[PDB]
Amino acid sequence: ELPRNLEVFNEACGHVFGSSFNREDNSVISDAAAFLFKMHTHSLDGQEAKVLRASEKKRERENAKKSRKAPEAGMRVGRSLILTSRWTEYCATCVPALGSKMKVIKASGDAAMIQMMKDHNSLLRVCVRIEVWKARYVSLVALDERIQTLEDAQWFPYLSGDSYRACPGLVGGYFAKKAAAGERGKNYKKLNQTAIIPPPRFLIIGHRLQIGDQVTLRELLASIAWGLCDGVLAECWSPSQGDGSIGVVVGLPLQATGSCFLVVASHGLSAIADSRIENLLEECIAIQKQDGVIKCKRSGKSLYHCLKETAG
Amino acid sequence: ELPRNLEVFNEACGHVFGSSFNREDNSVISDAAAFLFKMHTHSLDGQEAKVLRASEKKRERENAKKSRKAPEAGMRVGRSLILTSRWTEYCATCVPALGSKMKVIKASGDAAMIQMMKDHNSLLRVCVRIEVWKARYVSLVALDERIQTLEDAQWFPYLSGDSYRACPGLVGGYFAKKAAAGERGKNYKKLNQTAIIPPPRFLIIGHRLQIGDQVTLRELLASIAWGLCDGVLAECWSPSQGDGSIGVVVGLPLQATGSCFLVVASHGLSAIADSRIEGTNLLEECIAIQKQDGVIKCKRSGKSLYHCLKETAG
Amino acid sequence: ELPRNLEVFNEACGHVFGSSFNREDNSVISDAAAFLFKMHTHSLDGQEAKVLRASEKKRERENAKKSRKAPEAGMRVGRSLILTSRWTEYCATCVPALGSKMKVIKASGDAAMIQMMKDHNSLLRVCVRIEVWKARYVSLVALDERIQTLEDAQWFPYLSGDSYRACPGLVGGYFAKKAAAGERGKNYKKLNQTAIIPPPRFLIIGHRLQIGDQVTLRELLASIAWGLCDGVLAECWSPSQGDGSIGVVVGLPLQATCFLVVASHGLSAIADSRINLLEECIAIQKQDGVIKCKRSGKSLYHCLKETAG
Amino acid sequence: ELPRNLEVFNEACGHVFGSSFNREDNSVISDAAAFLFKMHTHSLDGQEAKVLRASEKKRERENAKKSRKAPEAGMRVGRSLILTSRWTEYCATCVPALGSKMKVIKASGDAAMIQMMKDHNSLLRVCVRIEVWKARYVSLVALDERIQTLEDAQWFPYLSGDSYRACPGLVGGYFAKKAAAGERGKNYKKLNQTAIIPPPRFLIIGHRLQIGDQVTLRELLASIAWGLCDGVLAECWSPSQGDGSIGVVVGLPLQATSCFLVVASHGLSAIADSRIEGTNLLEECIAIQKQDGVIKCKRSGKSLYHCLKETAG
Amino acid sequence: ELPRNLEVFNEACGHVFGSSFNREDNSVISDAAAFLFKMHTHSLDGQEAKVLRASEKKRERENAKKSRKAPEAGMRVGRSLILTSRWTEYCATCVPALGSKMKVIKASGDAAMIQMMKDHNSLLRVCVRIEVWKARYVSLVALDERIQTLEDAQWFPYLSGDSYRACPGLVGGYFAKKAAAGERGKNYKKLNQTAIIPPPRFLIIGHRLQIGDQVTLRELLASIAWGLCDGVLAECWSPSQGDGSIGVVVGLPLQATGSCFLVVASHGLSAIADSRIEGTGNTNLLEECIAIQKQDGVIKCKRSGKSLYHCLKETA
Amino acid sequence: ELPRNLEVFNEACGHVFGSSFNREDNSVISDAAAFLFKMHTHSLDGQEAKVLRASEKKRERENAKKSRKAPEAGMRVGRSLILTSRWTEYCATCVPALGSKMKVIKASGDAAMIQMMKDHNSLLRVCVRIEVWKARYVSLVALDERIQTLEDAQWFPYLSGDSYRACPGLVGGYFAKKAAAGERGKNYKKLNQTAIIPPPRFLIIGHRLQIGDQVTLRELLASIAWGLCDGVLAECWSPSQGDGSIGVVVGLPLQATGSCFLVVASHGLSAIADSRIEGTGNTNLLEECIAIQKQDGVIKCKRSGKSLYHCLKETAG
RNA sequence: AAAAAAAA
RNA sequence: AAAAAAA
RNA sequence: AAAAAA
RNA sequence: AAAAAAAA
RNA sequence: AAAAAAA
RNA sequence: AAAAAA
Repeated sequence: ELPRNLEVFNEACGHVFGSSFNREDNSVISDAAAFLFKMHTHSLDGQEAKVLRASEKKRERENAKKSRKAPEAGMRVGRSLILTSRWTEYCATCVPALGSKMKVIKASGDAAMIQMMKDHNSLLRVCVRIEVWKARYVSLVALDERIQTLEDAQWFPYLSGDSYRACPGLVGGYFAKKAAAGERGKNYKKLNQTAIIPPPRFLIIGHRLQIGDQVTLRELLASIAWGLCDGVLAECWSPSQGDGSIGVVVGLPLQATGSCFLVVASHGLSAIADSRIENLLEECIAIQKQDGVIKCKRSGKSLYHCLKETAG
Repeated sequence: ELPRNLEVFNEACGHVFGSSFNREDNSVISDAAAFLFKMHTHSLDGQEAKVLRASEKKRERENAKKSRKAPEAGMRVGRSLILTSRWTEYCATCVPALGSKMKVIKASGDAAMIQMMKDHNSLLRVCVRIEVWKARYVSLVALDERIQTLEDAQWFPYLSGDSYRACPGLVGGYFAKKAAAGERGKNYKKLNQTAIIPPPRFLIIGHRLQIGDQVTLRELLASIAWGLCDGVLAECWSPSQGDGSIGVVVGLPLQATGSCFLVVASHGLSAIADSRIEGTNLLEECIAIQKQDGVIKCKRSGKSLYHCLKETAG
Repeated sequence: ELPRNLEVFNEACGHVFGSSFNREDNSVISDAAAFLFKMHTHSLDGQEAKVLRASEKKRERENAKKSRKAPEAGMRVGRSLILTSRWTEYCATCVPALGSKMKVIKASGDAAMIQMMKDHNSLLRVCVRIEVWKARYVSLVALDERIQTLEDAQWFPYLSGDSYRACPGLVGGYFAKKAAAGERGKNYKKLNQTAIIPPPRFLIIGHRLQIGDQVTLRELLASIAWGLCDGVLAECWSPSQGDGSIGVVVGLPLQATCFLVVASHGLSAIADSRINLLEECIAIQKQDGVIKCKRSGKSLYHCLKETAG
Repeated sequence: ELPRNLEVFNEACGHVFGSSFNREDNSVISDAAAFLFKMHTHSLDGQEAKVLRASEKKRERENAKKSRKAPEAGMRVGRSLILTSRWTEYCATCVPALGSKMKVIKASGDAAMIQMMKDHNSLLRVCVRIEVWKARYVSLVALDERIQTLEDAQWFPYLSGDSYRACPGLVGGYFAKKAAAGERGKNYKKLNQTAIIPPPRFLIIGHRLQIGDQVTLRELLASIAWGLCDGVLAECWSPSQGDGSIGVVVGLPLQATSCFLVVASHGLSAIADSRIEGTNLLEECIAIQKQDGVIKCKRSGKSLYHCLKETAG
Repeated sequence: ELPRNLEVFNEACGHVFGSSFNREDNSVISDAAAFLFKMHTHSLDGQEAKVLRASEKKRERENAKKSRKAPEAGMRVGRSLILTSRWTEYCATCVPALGSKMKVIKASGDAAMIQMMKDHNSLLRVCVRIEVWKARYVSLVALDERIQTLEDAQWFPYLSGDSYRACPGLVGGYFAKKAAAGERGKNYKKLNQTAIIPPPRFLIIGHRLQIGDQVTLRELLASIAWGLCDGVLAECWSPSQGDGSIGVVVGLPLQATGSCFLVVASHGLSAIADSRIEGTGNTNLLEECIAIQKQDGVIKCKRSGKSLYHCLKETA
Repeated sequence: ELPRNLEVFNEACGHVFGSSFNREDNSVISDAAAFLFKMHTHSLDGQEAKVLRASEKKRERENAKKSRKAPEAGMRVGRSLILTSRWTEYCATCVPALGSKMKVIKASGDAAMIQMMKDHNSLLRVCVRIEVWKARYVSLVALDERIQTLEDAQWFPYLSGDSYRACPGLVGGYFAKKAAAGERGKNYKKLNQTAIIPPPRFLIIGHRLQIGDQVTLRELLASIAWGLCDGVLAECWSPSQGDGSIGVVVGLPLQATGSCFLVVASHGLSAIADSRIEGTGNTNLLEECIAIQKQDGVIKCKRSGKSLYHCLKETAG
């Protein structure tokens, strides 16, 4: 009785990869989601060409991609995924045609086309959620070449335009910089670099990440934070008997998705730019435990650096 | 014996919502006020299209709105409001035609048309006041996405153009920023983010917020402030016996709006940013609360009302 | 008896308001000056539309004003100013046509038209001076919502562009800000925010403000300063016998532009040798002589508010 | 008895002002020097228009000056200076023609013309020195609106380009700023902002300012400093018996116009000042050389202008 | 059994330098590598002229270079290298024609030309690795004139345009400054001033720099650092018995590339622009350490604070 | 016996000045060198004007110079230098024509002209070395008004464009400021303010400065430093027996050039902008030392913390 | 502290 | 409190 | 000291 | 930590 | 590690 | 003083 959102993704994965798609390995699920996302975005070889307003270089690249041979059944996409003959039929029948707009489909009134468009949008959202989680997981041990300063580190992950479009609440990069550094409409969403995302093996089955489920330290760290978040977050994971690279979640930080500490001048008071700093290493984070909420002092070192130092 | 301003609002609400309109619920009154504001602004489906100078996208949107089916009797507007069959008549007779200007109505000399225009203006003012109070109430627990820095929070609330037009002194957002960041005429009003707006249940009956009236903490906080104001304002409320989410107002802050203590440099004298400060612990600042006995100075807390509510939630 | 400017203003006000113009009330004089400035600036209804380079939004307003009926005889102006039946003739005769420029009139060579343009310019200057004085007077007991910081106060008063053009040195506002920001030439005049302006009842008569004149505190303060100026300027006033309402002037401020100590002979420089701001003093020139009065450190408006409480 | 410069100045002023020229009033001498500078600079009405490379706006003013009638005999100059009927003859005879250059005169070989040009140059130098002294004297009790920051005060006084040309090392202003910012050759001179300049009544006589001279406090301060200088320099004066108005000079400041920098070299660190290394500014001292000897007087930390203002209040 | 990359370089060096190319001297290998780099980039006299968009001065220089007599067999290039007569044939057959782009070669489908272009590009990469190592080795005792402040010292090595084209990750200078001070594509590589480059006598045989091989202190320091890096890196070397200017590598620094000390704000915490300096107020920079990978394991060694250039000078 | 440069310089000076040219007086050699540098740059009267891209005022100046009669035979130069009647022949022969460029001469292929141009370039280098040495010697007892702050003293000496073209590594001033500010190619040379330049009586002879040479304090200091350089360098001298005016050199400072104290960040460390000042907070510069190399060895001598001009002023009082 | 490039 | 008046 | 010279 | 709209 | 690509 | 002139 899973939601249609995850049912669509499971059906797509089964149809495109057959039995080679393991629903337990996070790398396998992430690779499958990435391939499905690039298929639904008309980015694979032999797919439609993006030549609406393409420049000379972009036009030539799109022409080469369209002319390039499309993937064939038996091709290796990743490390444990093999395409099936049904992938072509799934692409032809499920992937909406390039440039399709939901308004036109709704006006046409075709129930099948509307359902296909809705499923495509849901699949894009799920794929980009998984891809953001995988970007966090990757950055935990191998940062990007662009991240040099806090001005750069404020916009992670550096995903492509389609990734920003699908889940602009979570995605960042260049397009999030463009949006934030510009006019903001009523439907403008803020970049939640630390919004919770269950691990893909949990996501594709709809499980809600919670206390008491078996996961790895890297899994939880790439779930609730990313490479450059503070190291205190590691306290949300506890190794089990014998460790073995598998433990259990002991809590989840509060105030994860949002934050605000401004106090405007009012009734003769003075405005405060930050209630906290109004000691820096003495800051604490609230963790929700089975017993209740507790305060844990920060460590002052990034999760990336802390993991590097604790590697050995 | 209510003023015509509130009488018009009550009559319109009754006509448009039958008995489904509850006058004791703040949320229901806010929903009714918003619906009336959008109806009188020609924003509902099937109403006149705003195509005087609309751009391509705006022209298309207005045409679609005009072609869209208008609301029908029995439609659910919110959670506890149901439109009546009489609503169409009120929309046809009490809503001024699109583009109507009070100057032309007054020149015509039609008493009925002049009265209709005045009633429409008063209804717009009341609805915008209710809208501002509701925005304050919502912001108490859910801050706006666009509020990231003090620069952004200085223009709260972010309401539409009609909202600023009706009550420029209470409405912020883009239009208040445009007005302040530009030429200011004699008839220029300064945004009062802390203007005391009684809860809609009190506003629609003419009751003036004061000491000794039963309200909720969120109600008082929204009426006298919004989410990002300092938490010391919570001192203005006091729970009654048994709490029960209902208490009583024990005071109202002073200096809610307005004087200037600047001293410009002249005749060799140096400029002074503040006459009082002349002579940087910001947490030692105090607010003047007008209690039943008298004015009392209460130290500031340093945490905004939103953060204080979040921390004290549980 | 009177210079050309004051005589022209007196003639204009007498012609336009008849006997309803009181020559001893500052408020009435200010209202008459404002109305005359509006008439001479083509700001009244039924006058020529300003369309030379106006934007369509401005052209709409200009056409609306042109189509609107002109003021009728007997119309109430301000409080106690009533238009005479002959105001239209004065408007048609003494008001140069829209767009008139002194160069074109001089090229024409008509002495009468040149004198008319000179009278128009003098009337504009006098009316703008009266407007500046009235703005100072209003600011004394009415804070400007626009002025919220020292930067805002630096450009007081905020008058129309015509006011700046007539009196660039006495009018601040947006156009003074633009002139200061933009390129500066010989004709650039800095905003003299504290230039002494005699009260309207004195300005029209040609009596320069001095010591001993029987003036009210508020009008004197408006003459020498405005609301946000330091309260110590109140020392320039003294109540007359029996208090009442009108006092006497005992002195005037000595405007000045410095406690610097330049580095020399190995000595380091000093930005301000006295450095407390409250220890500052102002030189008030009285009949006996100049005396240094310690600054009150409080705004003049707030001093007036406290003394009236 | 007198050098060529002072004799030339005395002759010129006597010829131009007759007996109305007082030889013991600093203000009168300053006004006469200013008028002579204007005359020899062709700055008076009816003199040659400066059009060599003038802009049309400047050519308009030059033409207006040329057309304007020249000053008449008996005209009141300053306060107590009256032009003589023979001033026109002196202006025609002793003022070199506009554009005159020493190279051309030397090429001509006329000894009289060479002497005339030399006297003109000396008169210009003397007049500009007197003008600088008068500017210092005025700044003592009259603040300049232009000066608002130490950068502005770094170029006091603000005199004309002719003044800078006559005495580049004593005149500041726009042209001194141009020279400092611009190229600096072997001929470049720095602005000696506090150079000792004897009062005009002494300068024309040739009496070098020294200890014991009966001078007024204001005029002495102008001689050794100007308005914005520190008040400690007032120690260089002493009221005479019975106070009155004229006192005596007891000493003179030292270092009125060295460098203690030590640049980095051979792995050492640069030093901004050898003395300071080891910082309260008010602790500084100035070496006043007196008749008995040099004494270090603690700085007052206050402006000379405001010291006079407070002692006058 | 060397990779194609190093086999191409060995073949080219042999063909162009006969027996005079000694494969055990770092100076000789570096000189031959620079000569081959300037031959394959068409910079020698008598080669094609770079006149696609050349300015007047550049056009004149290229015309003069083209007109200038080309080197002749037996010419001395360096100190211990002499050209052979075959060099003309090699330059004629192996050097891709001026302006030749890999895309056109691949499109033409000619296997020989594709292999030639691949060989030329791999040779450029090897020669530029050699050139960067030589720049480090030189800069241990004779700093560049352009290096004055950390802003200037941050873009070492200052190598020409083709040097940056071949190896963006290691080569710096004007083009690295340009690339970093501009838009950063996805295929953007960060300048790794302390990337580990084996000495050329090791690079042209595939040996990987590790613990327990004999090198010279300057060799090790210019392999893993340069003149203005901190002096503590000398701890990676240990002299052998009798010194003799030949010792051994006793470690290699950790965290050579990819060091990031930021901590972004999150979950109600304040962002930190640098983990180290923040602390509480104790800004002792001389108390920091570097992690060295010894045979036993990782150890932390306190920094010395004096650049390698200055330390080598003082200990000379 | 002597390299090409010094031989050329001696030959040219002997030709121009006859026997009035003293070979052992530094001031005389410096004056003759300055005059020769003026002659070979076409800066003397009666020589070709520089009008290639000259501004109108520059064109007028050059035309006035050209119209001005050239110096006559026997004309005095400096103090004890007198021109010979053969100076015109040398000026006409050995002075390359204005605008001469080595590339054109090489294209001509004339060995005589090529050698003439090479000798001219070497003469310019020697004359500019002597010019910089004399500028230092002047700054030891006569401070410059143009130098007021360390930013101003950072560009000493202020010499004309030719003095920069001939010796970029020693000659500072406006052109060095321009070169440092502008683009820096591979040929860029940094202003070695305290390079070692043997005195003219030694430079023309070619005897490199070393320990044991009999030299006066002032000329030694102008050799290894200038007026505003720290006084500790005076330790490189010692009065000879019986005091007198000439002593001996006991050593020379080390780190004369190429001093860099930066330490870039690396391997997780924090960058430094200067090794010296960092320490722990104590910025006492008076505790710094300079390494003076002597015959016995290198000794670290504590800095005096006072300018050489000031040290010489005090020792002379 | 060798040669070849090469004016505000 | 009366008057005026959109991305 | 002298010689240049908005 | 939902429905609507929508590239260098 | 594979791909693309000068003042 | 006079002349310019959102």
